[PDB]
Amino acid sequence: DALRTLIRLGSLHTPMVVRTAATLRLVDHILAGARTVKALAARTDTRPEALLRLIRHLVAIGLLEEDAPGEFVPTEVGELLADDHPAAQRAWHDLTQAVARADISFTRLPDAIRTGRPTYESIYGKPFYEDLAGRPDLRASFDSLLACDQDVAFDAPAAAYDWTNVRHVLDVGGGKGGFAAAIARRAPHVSATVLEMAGTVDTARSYLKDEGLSDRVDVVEGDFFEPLPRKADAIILSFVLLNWPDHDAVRILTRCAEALEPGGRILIHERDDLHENSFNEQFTELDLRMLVFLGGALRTREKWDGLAASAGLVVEEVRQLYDLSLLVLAPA
Amino acid sequence: DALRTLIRLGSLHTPMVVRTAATLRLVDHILAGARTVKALAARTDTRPEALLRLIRHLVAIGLLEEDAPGEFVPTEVGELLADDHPAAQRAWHDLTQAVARADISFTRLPDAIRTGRPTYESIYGKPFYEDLAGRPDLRASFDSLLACDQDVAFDAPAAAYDWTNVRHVLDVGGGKGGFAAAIARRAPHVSATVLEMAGTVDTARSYLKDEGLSDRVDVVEGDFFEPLPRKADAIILSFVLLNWPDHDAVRILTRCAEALEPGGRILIHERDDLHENSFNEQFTELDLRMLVFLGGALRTREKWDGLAASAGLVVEEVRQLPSDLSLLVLAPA
Ligand SMILES: Nc1ncnc2c1ncn2[C@@H]1O[C@H](CSCC[C@H](N)c2nnn[nH]2)[C@@H](O)[C@H]1O
Ligand SMILES: Nc1ncnc2c1ncn2[C@@H]1O[C@H](CSCC[C@H](N)c2nnn[nH]2)[C@@H](O)[C@H]1O
Repeated sequence: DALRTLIRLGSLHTPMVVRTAATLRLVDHILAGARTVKALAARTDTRPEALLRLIRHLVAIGLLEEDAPGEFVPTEVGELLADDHPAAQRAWHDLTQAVARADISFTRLPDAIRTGRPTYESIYGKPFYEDLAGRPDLRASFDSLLACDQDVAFDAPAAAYDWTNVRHVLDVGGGKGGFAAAIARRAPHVSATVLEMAGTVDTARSYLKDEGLSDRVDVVEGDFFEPLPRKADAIILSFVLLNWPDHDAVRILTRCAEALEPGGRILIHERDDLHENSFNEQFTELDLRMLVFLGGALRTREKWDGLAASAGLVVEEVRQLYDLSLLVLAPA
Repeated sequence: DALRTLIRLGSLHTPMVVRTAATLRLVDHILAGARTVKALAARTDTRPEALLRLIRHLVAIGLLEEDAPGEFVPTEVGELLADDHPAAQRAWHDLTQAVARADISFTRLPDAIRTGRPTYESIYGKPFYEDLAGRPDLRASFDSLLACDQDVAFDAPAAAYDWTNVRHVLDVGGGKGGFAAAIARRAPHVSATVLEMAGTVDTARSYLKDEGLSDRVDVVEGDFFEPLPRKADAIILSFVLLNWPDHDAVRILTRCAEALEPGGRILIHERDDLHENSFNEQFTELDLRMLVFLGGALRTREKWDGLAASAGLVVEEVRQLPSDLSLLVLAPA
């Protein structure tokens, strides 16, 4: 009934159990033979009696079940925490990796609601990307989480755009380069450049080199708030602007506008929504993460028009493809 | 499908959104006339744009709904966050009160799984009850949270025991006295004493006075690891032993055994799920809280027999209580 539902929604221990079990690679250990609690505790380096208590709640919430007496086995839902599942939900729930670590910022959500400012720095001592610049493991973990998709997640946006009159593509904060590579495979005449931060540029280079695309896709280390390294016919902003508050996003959009060739276009790859369609879990998860990690925000369809106009741009067309959008921006 | 379920179970922002809305008294402000985001931000002292983003997730999870354009209204489930609902779920999710504050100990759950030791102290600087002894606001909201049930939650365990041969009852760690009061109204010949800590003894005394029971129920400040202040025919341990690891629970149980009158009994009011029945959300919520708050634990039916034996006791009988709780009656072995 109504009481049961509210207790479940407000329960902080349940997602922490899911995250703890992910961090211990508990499902992997079961799958690699660790039948009993005794052997599971050995592999995860935990107290048997406490691990049982954890496992009890994992059975209660339907991630593990008991097969034979004392033998715990993942359910269909628990199997998604195997480290080799395509959705990478174990690493995304791993408290040592960048995202689940950043989610501890939600423990201070009232502060963000009162001020509109992110809470990450009050916990970890630096803002999100400064923290990542001083912690190579966090830098690398963040890039690998977002790029867990890379081989196929940019196939759809690359197909949604006519590359016939594109000669060079600049991917501004393009991660490990998977979007650039998707376009390259889709359009052999096109060349590309990825602009990224320290650390990320190295794994982007080796990923692109390992696709056999280093003849087609360059990587430049730099700062997207400074003049861009080069001009281009299509400039990519894929899950970049939501990281930034309005004024920084306009500056980023302004830098991209300065770097368009005649006829060029700015492409935004992001989750958006008509306002009255945005009261959904997918939108809020990303939007509220952006608030507490960085002070960024998801933007409704209506708000893209205004941000575009501040940058001297217009939204020319939107295409729906999670469920993502490709926004095509032209000079106003 | 399976992926959607796991993302929902792992989501940390959803309970923090619930807790934030509880702490801002948001549903209360809506119900007292705040019909816009603008008026709600005024009453909650928050940034309008950020409050809307919070509200968005509250609509997506079914606590709020949009009635008219811009007018957000609690659902049937959201109405349980009204401050005067009998289940007290707003204060139980209020991040300024003791329990939701303590729940932040779950952020370090792997440490407790690795060591078996609570994480509360590493976050707030002192163990649970030392923290509460130095924070009168936290002492008072913890007592008020557990006693939010007071008027009716002890009617069942008091009716599960025959008070015929009982003259005095000692309620060891008995909160604000709600249990002692239930017995008093159940059995007019009975006298009682509540043993509690500083702070709690004062609200226990005024609660009992305000029931008209100060003729029947005394309150004594002290420490139930020391010799108890008095002997009794029935000694109550209601939601006390789960706060403690085995060795500390044996000491408390031993202190009670030393204080029993001839023929006396120890009454344990708690859960007692058979191990095979304990893989359920009620058992695990309380058990995992005790782990990270205090290093205590819920005890299965099987484990009650072991702990009783360590204290020189036997579980004499068990009565399931209607509402799933139990009264366990312990006699000398
Ligand atoms: N000042 C700056 N100059 C250049 N790049 C930056 C930057 N600040 C952040 N970045 C990069 O912006 C990216 C945002 S994550 C999106 C990565 C990639 N575009 C993608 N698309 N879809 N999934 N992943 C991160 O990598 C950051 O390093
Ligand atoms: N050394 C000590 N000496 C005396 N009381 C203590 C104590 N340590 C903790 N307590 C008290 O033990 C209580 C546990 S909460 C249960 C309160 C009451 N028995 C009840 N039953 N059902 N709901 N509430 C708290 O109050 C504490 O102060």
